[PDB]
This record gives sequence, C-alpha cells and structure tokens, in this order.
Amino acid sequence: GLXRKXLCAXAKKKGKCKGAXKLXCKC
Repeated sequence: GLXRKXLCAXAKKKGKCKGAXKLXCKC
C-alpha cells in the first residue's frame, strides 16, 4: 500500500516535485 516517507522519497527522487514544502512529498 501507500509508505508516506515512500511517497516523500517519489517527490524527491522523479524530481518533478522539487523546490519548496509546496512541491516536498505529495505534489
């Protein structure tokens, strides 16, 4: 199922959701 800190580590590592807490874990 959905690992929240899995989702955050999605945001950081596709790299299409990088920058600010705004873009961070769940974009």
